[PDB]
Amino acid sequence: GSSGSSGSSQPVISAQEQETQIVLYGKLVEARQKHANKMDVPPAILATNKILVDMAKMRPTTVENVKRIDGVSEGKAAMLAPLWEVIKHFCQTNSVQTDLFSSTKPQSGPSSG
Repeated sequence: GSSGSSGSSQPVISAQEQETQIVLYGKLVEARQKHANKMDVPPAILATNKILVDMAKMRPTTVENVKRIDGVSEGKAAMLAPLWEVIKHFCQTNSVQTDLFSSTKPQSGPSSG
């Protein structure tokens, strides 16, 4: 047979950001749903809590950062646009910090099409 074990536990999040994540998370969940039916996929199939949670933490505004999220598979993120799309506005209207990733990209001002 085998014997499992338990892992560590992180301390609660400071209301400072915690709150923002709480209010945001709720917004995402709502979107995922209305979007789940559209694609004709179970509210869980579209995006699992694991994904939503991360998105609510990193608060990715660009699909690029979303892809980095855990659980999301390359490309899939795209379809999950309506999700992050809400984060960009939620923070844009509340001047809330976002894209709190480690490996970010500069702004050289691209030009295509």
